[PDB]
Amino acid sequence: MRKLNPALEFRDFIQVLKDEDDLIEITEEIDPNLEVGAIMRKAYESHLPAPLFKNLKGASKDLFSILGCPAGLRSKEKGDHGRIAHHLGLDPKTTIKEIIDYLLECKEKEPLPPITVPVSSAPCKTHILSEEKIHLQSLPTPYLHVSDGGKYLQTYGMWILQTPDKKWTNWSIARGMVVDDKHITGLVIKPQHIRQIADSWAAIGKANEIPFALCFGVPPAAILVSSMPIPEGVSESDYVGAILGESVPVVKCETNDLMVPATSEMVFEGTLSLTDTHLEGPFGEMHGYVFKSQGHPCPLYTVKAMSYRDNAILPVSNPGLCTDETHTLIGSLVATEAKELAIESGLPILDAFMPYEAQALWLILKVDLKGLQALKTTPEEFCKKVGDIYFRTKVGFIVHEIILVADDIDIFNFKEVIWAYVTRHTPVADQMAFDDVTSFPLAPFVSQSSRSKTMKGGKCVTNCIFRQQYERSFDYITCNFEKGYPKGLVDKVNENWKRYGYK
Amino acid sequence: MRKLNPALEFRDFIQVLKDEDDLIEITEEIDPNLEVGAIMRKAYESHLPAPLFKNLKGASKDLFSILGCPAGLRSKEKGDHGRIAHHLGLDPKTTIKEIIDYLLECKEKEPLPPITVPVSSAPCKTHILSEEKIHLQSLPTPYLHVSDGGKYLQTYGMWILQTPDKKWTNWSIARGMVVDDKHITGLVIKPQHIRQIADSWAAIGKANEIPFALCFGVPPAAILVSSMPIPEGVSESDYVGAILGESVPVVKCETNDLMVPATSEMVFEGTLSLTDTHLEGPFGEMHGYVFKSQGHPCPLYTVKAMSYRDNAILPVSNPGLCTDETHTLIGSLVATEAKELAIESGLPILDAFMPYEAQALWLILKVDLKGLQALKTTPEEFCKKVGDIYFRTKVGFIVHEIILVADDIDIFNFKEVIWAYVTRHTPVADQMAFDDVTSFPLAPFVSQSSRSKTMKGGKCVTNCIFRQQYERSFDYITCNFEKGYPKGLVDKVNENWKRYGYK
Ligand SMILES: Cc1cc2c3c(c1C)C(C)(C)CC=[N+]3c1c([nH]c(=O)[nH]c1=O)N2C[C@H](O)[C@H](O)[C@H](O)COP(=O)(O)O
Ligand SMILES: Cc1cc2c3c(c1C)C(C)(C)CC=[N+]3c1c([nH]c(=O)[nH]c1=O)N2C[C@H](O)[C@H](O)[C@H](O)COP(=O)(O)O
Ligand SMILES: [K+]
Ligand SMILES: [K+]
Ligand SMILES: [Mn+2]
Ligand SMILES: [Mn+2]
Ligand code: NA
Repeated sequence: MRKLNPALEFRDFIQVLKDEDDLIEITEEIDPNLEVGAIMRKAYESHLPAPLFKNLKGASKDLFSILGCPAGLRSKEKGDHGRIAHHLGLDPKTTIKEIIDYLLECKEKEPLPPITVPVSSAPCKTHILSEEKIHLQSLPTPYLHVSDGGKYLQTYGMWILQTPDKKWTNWSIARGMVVDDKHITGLVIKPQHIRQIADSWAAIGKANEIPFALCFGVPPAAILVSSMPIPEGVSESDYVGAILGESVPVVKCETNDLMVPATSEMVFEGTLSLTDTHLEGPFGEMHGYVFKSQGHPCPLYTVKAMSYRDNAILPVSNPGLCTDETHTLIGSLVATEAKELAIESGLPILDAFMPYEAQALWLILKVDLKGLQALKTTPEEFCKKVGDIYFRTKVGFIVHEIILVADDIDIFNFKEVIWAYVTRHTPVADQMAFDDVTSFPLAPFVSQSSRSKTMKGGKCVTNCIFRQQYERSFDYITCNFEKGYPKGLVDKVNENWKRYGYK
Repeated sequence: MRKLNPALEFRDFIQVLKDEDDLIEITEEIDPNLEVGAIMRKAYESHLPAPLFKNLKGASKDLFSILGCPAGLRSKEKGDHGRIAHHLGLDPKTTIKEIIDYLLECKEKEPLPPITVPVSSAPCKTHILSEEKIHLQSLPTPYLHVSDGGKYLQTYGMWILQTPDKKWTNWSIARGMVVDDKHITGLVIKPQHIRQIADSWAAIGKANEIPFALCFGVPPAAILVSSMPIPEGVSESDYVGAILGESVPVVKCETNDLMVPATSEMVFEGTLSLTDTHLEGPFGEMHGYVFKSQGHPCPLYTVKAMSYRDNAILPVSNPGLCTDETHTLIGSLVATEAKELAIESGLPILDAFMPYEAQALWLILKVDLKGLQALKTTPEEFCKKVGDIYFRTKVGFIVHEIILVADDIDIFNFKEVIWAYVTRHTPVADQMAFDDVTSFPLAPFVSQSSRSKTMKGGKCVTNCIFRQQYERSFDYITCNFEKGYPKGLVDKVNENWKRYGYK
């Protein structure tokens, strides 16, 4: 077999999953109406191999197969974050701390802007359709959850928009559903960059004609950074090229001057209008609910051209209860930038993480106790400082509870996080509300309350640092096997386990 | 061999665990100093078979073996709460919901007070020691955690105290450690009945000579109800009799008038003094810590006699992180009595449970939404009503957060509980503090703060019921595989999973 580069090539990613027995190619006929979404949910929820649906009801031979669960978790024996590690070309047993640390290190690597390659060398240009051949209702788009407001074609593709001055090209994921044979509608919301750039076009009188492209099965490294809140004005493509160690190969669109990854599976191109809008949603989302008939108008994308590979594959994420891409990518990549913001702001933080079990609503910060002790501060002052740093920034938007814990907690292990949460904070008394800050509108306790109208508040910083830990060493014993007993005893016990009679 | 009655006979319980491959007889030499405790924590934390240590360093042929983890959890195939079910003589696969409901059904049965049996055939009277033969320091008492203040002999035996008027005889578990060759010390705290009854002796001038017995390896149903907060004035023995369907067989102590279970493994008898105290603790406890050198003066029990079976077994609980007897018994028996209290107080609660992952600090109340809606109430009023019922009485003593959820949550499954907790309450805004109620002194966020000195407040009711659920039907889709899709699709996917290629 060829040397695989799963960060760079979506098809190498799929092959490396097959080589690790972490991909099931499903060749019986599967219906895109619900059945694909249900198979995906069963696979996410038991951390099972990713389904590749090779035979969808209503598909043509090229349009399309579906790869579900591209950044779902899997069994610990093969690297439970191996699919995420493969998006970055890392070893599959890389830990989540190492994945986050690698993305931070890559911010100081030289950015490598995309390289234009010839069309004859771009698989995405194998088949090219002009406007009259666009028939979006022909595609076997999945209907992913009961009560969704449409069929969501765009759950794990990349939108490409560029500012009118051409200085900033943004790549990002935002959901999109098929409206009719020529149009898609989807979320284009503050504070996201896709709406900052669409607003720039509106500012020069072009709100109804914003060029875009939509790319599926892009280089896995590019879809991952599409989900990451890197700074405004920074083009994702150049940080993707630093992660890959090589410029992303790109080719020009048929109908506009945007550049798309040459190895994309499918590319749609057209114009977005902020003034022609359409009912969108609802859509089963990252906090685990579909709230019925709770759709709202969103901008319309008019598809004017398409190109695709032979035997094209649509990757799909089907959000809901933990754990799927809206936890493993959205939450971990907020945590990556929250670590970067701690570093920029000089907070004494070792690591940050958004536990999957808290549906990407909790951000845990592991605090360096000696650095905290150097501040000679109190919990009330520190909680305020921390909430003021995060809750009025775009990185903090999705977060509703920031939990502060000492450096003896492995924040990437929810068993330690829930222990430290329940045992180390006094309910209410150790929580600081932040009432003026922008609420995240998708949190269900916001959207199903009168807060949905004010859109402020409902966030807190919770102190799970004991008062003594703000001042000095505080040595207690953690009553479990691995931490509670001396290493020589732990090892003796583990060595004799079988001899005792354990089977 | 014999028909086995594990609720009535401690040795039948051990037998029924051996029959279910849930008990490992360790014949090699094990040191009661740490080694026992570490083996036990390994077993609890992976839900492994209980260890029976038949050869402790320092033991005599009779005093003693140790049975660890008598109500730990085990594999789901065997019934994961089967050890708890065998305490009550139920089928091993009975769920914890069914266990709780069975205990509530037993409240309606005829109580059956204990019956005296002949000494001549009571195994607990096989060996009898007079005062001068009592040498507690010669027993192979375990030293269970690093930095415990002593060796804890009493972690899973029953203290027996009776009121001076003889109307009420209480059976309960409270920790106790060896002080010297004749004395034990341990927790005797308000509001527990051991302290209530001791206080009644002090009120008549007998604070320093309160008779007691301490019994190990009692009928398993008796040790379970000893950990249950049944009402004051009710003698546990009479409810144990209702659960067993027969009176508990008892014999009188050598040195006082209390009655002990005839099939006890070991019995210690003597006098308790409230006003002669000794340093007791620290002890690794139910919330997962040993706080070093944080011992405190507790009463002293003087042992004056002791009786025991041939080849006696000491059952031992070694608390810490989830999950051990301090979560499976203390929490679930609080929940049992909390469900009883909701029935008596007219609250619309279907079930109550204290999740093990929350270290028996959280009580979840599953609220029947038709019943709530018939109250025509608001969250603020209902949370006040609920907190006032529970946190102002003994059954709420250990509980620091009561979480209200609707009847779509399976409160016995922490994956559903954590999802409802994070997505359905607004942090701080949907939490009602109770500042004036008694705090649980063992909660670490109480003990390691200045609340240790006031022992008030730090409790909360958290409302995780959506505002529309107080009013009317609110139908939303839960985005997981079993709840999110029509039953017929769930079943088809499960039927086809192997054929798809899932291995
Ligand atoms: C991984 C992922 C990220 C989604 C996402 C999904 C996935 C699978 C869906 C499609 C399955 C559910 C919907 N998502 C949306 C979303 N951001 C947003 O504005 N609208 C969304 O509809 N996000 C997050 C978004 O991609 C990030 O917030 C990026 O930081 C946005 O890029 P930007 O910083 O350049 O604006
Ligand atoms: C199962 C169990 C229950 C313990 C317990 C333990 C276990 C294994 C230990 C020994 C391992 C840790 C310590 N425990 C204590 C305890 N209650 C108490 O007052 N002091 C304690 O030291 N409890 C709980 C106590 O038994 C219950 O609250 C009973 O309701 C008290 O009975 P009562 O209602 O008759 O007062
Ligand atoms: K992005
Ligand atoms: K009791
Ligand atoms: Mn961006
Ligand atoms: Mn009692
Ligand atoms: Na083809």
